Amino acid sequence: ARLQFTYNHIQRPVNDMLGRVAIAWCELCNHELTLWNEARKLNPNAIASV
Amino acid sequence: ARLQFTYNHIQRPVNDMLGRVAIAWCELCNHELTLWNEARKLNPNAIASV
Ligand SMILES: *[C@@H]1O[C@H](CO)[C@@H](O[C@@H]2O[C@H](CO)[C@@H](O)[C@H](O)[C@H]2NC(C)=O)[C@H](O)[C@H]1NC(C)=O
Ligand SMILES: *[C@@H]1O[C@H](CO)[C@@H](O[C@@H]2O[C@H](CO)[C@@H](O)[C@H](O)[C@H]2NC(C)=O)[C@H](O)[C@H]1NC(C)=O
Repeated sequence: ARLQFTYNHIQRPVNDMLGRVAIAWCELCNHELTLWNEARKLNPNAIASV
Repeated sequence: ARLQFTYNHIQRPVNDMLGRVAIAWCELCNHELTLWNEARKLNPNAIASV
């Protein structure tokens, strides 16, 4: 709990590694939400039921 | 083949593990089938061709 962010040489690789993961999830969400929000415009009964 | 489902303490963790995998696949299929079925309603020639 004390030793976590105190080592720049350990944390620098991690910020880049996890930062890329966070960005990947954002790109998937924007892609999926766009398709889902267009489908609900056409058939809200099916999308709501699912 | 004789031992498989005989040890409850081994099988209980497995049912809880694989049950989640099966549920995850069901959720993906319902999501994908719904989008695919709406696209098919709009352009059957493209969806059938692929
Ligand atoms: C990352 O988190 C650490 C805490 O783990 C932050 O470091 C503290 O910063 C304050 C303000 O200068 C100091 O008073 C503390 O002594 C620091 N704590 C330790 C354990 O070093 C740090 O500011 C954060 N980094 C960024 C860029 O936000
Ligand atoms: C899970 O599979 C096992 C078989 O591996 C089932 O256990 C058998 O149950 C019948 C009915 O009580 C017994 O006659 C057998 O002797 C049992 N076999 C063994 C090797 O123990 C079990 O019934 C299945 N689980 C469920 C929910 O029914």
